[PDB]
Amino acid sequence: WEQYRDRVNMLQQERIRDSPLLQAAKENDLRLLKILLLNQSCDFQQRGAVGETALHVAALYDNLEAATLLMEAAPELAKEPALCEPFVGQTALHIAVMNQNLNLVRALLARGASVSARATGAAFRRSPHNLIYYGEHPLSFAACVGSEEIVRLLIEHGADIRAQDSLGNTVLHILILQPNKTFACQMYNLLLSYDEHQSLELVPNHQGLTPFKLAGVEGNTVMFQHLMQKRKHVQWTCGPLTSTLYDLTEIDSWGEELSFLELVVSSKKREARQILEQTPVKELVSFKWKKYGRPYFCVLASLYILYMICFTTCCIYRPLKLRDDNRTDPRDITILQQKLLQEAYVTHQDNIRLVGELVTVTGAVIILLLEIPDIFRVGASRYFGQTILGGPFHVIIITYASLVLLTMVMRLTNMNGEVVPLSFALVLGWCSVMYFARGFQMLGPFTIMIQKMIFGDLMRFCWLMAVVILGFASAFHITFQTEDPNNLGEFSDYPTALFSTFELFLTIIDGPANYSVDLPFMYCITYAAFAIIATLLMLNLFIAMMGDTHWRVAQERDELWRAQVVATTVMLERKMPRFLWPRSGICGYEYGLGDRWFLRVENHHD
Amino acid sequence: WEQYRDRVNMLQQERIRDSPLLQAAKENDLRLLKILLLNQSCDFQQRGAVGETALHVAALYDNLEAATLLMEAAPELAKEPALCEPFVGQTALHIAVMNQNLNLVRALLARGASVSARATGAAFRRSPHNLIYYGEHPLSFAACVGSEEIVRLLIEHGADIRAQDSLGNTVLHILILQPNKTFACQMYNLLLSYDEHQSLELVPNHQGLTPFKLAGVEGNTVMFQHLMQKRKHVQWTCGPLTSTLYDLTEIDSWGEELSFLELVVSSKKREARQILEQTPVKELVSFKWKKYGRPYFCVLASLYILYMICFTTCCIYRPLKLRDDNRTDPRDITILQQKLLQEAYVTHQDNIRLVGELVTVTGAVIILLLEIPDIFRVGASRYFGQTILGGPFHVIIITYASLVLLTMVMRLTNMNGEVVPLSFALVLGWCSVMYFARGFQMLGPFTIMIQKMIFGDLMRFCWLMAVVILGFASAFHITFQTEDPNNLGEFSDYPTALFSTFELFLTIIDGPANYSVDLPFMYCITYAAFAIIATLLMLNLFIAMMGDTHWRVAQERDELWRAQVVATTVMLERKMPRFLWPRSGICGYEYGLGDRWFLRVENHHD
Repeated sequence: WEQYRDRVNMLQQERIRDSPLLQAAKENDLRLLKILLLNQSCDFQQRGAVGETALHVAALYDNLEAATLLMEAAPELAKEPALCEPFVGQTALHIAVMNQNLNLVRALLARGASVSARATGAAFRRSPHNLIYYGEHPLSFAACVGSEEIVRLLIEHGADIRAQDSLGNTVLHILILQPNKTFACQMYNLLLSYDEHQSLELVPNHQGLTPFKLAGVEGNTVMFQHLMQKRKHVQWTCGPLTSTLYDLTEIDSWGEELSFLELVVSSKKREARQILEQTPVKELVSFKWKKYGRPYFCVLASLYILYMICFTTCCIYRPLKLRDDNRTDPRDITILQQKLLQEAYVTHQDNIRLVGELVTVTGAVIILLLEIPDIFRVGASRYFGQTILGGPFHVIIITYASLVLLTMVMRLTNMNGEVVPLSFALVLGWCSVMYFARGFQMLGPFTIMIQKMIFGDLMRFCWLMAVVILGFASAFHITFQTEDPNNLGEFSDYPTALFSTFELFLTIIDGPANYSVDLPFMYCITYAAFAIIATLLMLNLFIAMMGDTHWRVAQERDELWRAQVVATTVMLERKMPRFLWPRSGICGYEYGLGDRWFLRVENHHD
Repeated sequence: WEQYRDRVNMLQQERIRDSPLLQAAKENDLRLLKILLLNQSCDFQQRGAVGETALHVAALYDNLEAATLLMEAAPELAKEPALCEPFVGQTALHIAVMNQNLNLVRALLARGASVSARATGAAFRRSPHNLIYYGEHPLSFAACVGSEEIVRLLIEHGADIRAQDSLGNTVLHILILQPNKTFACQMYNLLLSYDEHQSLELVPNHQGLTPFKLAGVEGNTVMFQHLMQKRKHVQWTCGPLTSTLYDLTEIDSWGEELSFLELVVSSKKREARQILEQTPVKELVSFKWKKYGRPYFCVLASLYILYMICFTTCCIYRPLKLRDDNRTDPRDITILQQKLLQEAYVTHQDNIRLVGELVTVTGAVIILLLEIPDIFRVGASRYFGQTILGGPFHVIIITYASLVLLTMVMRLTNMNGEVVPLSFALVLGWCSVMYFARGFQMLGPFTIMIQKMIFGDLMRFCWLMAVVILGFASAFHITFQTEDPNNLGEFSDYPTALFSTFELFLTIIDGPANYSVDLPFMYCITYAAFAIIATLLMLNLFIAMMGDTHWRVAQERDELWRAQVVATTVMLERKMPRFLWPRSGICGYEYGLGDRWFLRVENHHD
């Protein structure tokens, strides 16, 4: 791993030391270099640790004067990479580019060094083990570092721009994957000035990504809005206002399957949501939402509520049966029992329950007939993790459907215990209405920070509560096991004492007391310590920790709410049949423009 | 709508393209223009999409050199607006003003273009569909944009300043309705220098608004205090202090009905409250309040409290009657009943109740005899929405009066159920005392932010509570319907279980337990989840959301409290007879000034 990378770099620094020819290279001891060049029997194709030549050493330590004499030593040395593992294709041209010495690059080009040298090393790959990704070809090394004349010399001496590598990246691909510099935009415009016609913009990678969609999914918006200015068009300027229009053929990608906008919203980096505030893209989603999205979304929520109330009233009128067995037992309350199947359907009230049950059991299966093909499309963790896409809301409803399917099988076998799996689905179905709270302005931003705060702090409080409840519960169970439970019904055995301490921790039950009789001695001294450590420190610090997290993450939840309505917007028009979805934008075919779609916008300024 | 405005602007840009004469106009292809002007059979009164001429195109695209030759083409083209819908009166003078080209305006005036061209288009109106309102006449277009020599040329060649339009606005009206510029004040002083005598300041609009009241209701206080400096008068300066006085005839408007101050406080924009902190207006309302308003307001509140306690003690001694019917029913408590009318008045204690009831029923009608004429004066939403004017306080008291009138009709018919409408009026009458809490310093600012916070967050919490209570209440009702309600009186049927879960959500009732008998199994596991999701997450996040809203809106509620005492001040002296309201200010008729009223103020500075 990293340690293996350490050991080889330690190993190289003694191969550079033992050879005096190689040592005088890095030390610029050109007198001894003249002495060894006066010698003939000295080998010149010597190697260090990793396939080395002296030219790599001279390029690393920037002693060009020795590198001059190394050409008349052997001119063939400039046409050779290394041979060992991490630097398997690296030539001295790459080091000369990365050290910015125009004269030495000119001298290497004078010896006819191969411009198209392909260097695919271990360090030359996008990796968290690595720190720097500069592409693969020396054009990429020239463009990333910000030189301008060296790439002119390369284009002068070949250097085909349409050059692919591992992962199928281009020069314009790797220019996007950089920290922000003005030099990146300048070199982008410079290379676009040289290459002209197909176009370079159409080629994807091995992942199938155009550079426009690459810049979209990464989110260098400075490059993005500069790139779109080649496609804008002003209309007319008069007074302080200005009419203009944009092309949206590249933005929509209607005929394709992988749309641009869905690819943007299905990202992993945090900065990808920031690109949505650009002006030609914000107006499209706003015009789409405020015309079609809100009415199409407000309607079916009422249908879902109408489904849930019918499910609830089906769950109410459950067939019961009087208990035939005599109970005859203290600490026992059994008065009813479950009716069998063959007695369950006689009345007209029974006949109502058939169509009550049938609507629920047919609403169960359409949940699985809606998103199970969406499971195999995107990744599994790429379907559950995204809070923007509504992560846990999709996983709770499929469990609701699984439970309501399981109880129908349970009814057919006359299996007892019907109530127990039914109650989980009953409590989760009304929690499932929370998904529809997104499309409301006053309610939407509120219901996501609670989801944040559960996985932020509820476990933190929960582990600490569970470790502190146990010894107190054990102590209260020990200190009453010589007593009558008829007078103190709490703390009778261990498991109900555990629940009693849990209820008393949350200040729900009152403190137990029987003033007619006597109490044990140390109960009074062990209870007050639990009281002052539980009610005064735990919940109050929980409130105090909640208050700061609400205050500091108040800004991100504001922008994050409008960041997820567009996911619902692109989701709804993806699954509904598009005769209810006419095309947004202007069809310019009625004006002789031809097969392109546009959006008009004006802007007052100054 | 907006899309209709899109389609016409798209349509115009092909009519400009198809005509080569019109295309060479916008492209300044003056060689082909010389070719077509050498032609005679080519039409010169050609039209584009919307009543167009080539001069509009030349003025839009600022190619004056073609517009020179267009005059010798046809000089009559400079005297023609368009004919279609949105630009129905627009002439090239307006575009020439809005593009600021003095030579082209001079050339159009050389052809005798009509200065008083009236352009009333669709876009030329105050509308949220529009973005820019620049008045109607070319004087307004000159004044809004900030030119100075062009309006001198217009006044040189006519351009009557007293010019009305749609909505009856003047130049000084539309200068107020602008974003803040020093140029607005400069052009205001410039036009005031030209026009001098009646005066221009006296004319209203069709709404009946002087420009002074317009600037008051809008609140460009930079223009306001600059405008009042023409009416101030310094008295004497000696040392670091300075005596002066102001005229208040325009501010008071005593003889009129629509007063300036009430028109200011009955606004809709948020910035209109800011004008109250100006120095000649703050001293007037402070001198008025601290002398007359507070004593006149503190007195009748005690009378209202004395009314309410008499109403309460009338509600206590209600005529009862022993129940004649034998109850004989478990789960039933009926021991008293209602006395009839003919038995209700025999005693002297009954005789006290007549004059107890009569004061209440005559205090009922004077509420309707106080503000029902104020309903038809201002708008209905303009009477209920303003929290400054006390919105819901007026609507609760009229319901109180309606209920106390309805119960008197109910008593005359011996109708049962008298207590039920009585209790609503009983609980609302003591809530109605909250209106009088405005005039106290330590109490006033506190009682308005609660009104803010109800409609801010109580509904947000209420929807979320109502959606989460239902499934838990249904689950607790299902899990006990095989049991004895004699041992657990909660959760017997559905509707009392719904209320029991509501009380247990607010931690009012303790958790139910009967240690002598056994519990169902899954009750213990379903209760703790509701406990940790209800008592630990809902109310605590409600507190945390309350704490930030109290902190961030703490500043606006401070200034807003003194913003509403002046509404009470102008309200009280509007309805009381003015022999208890002598005139504020100084009557300068005793000093030979003559029929004007003044206020003295001094100012220490430096």
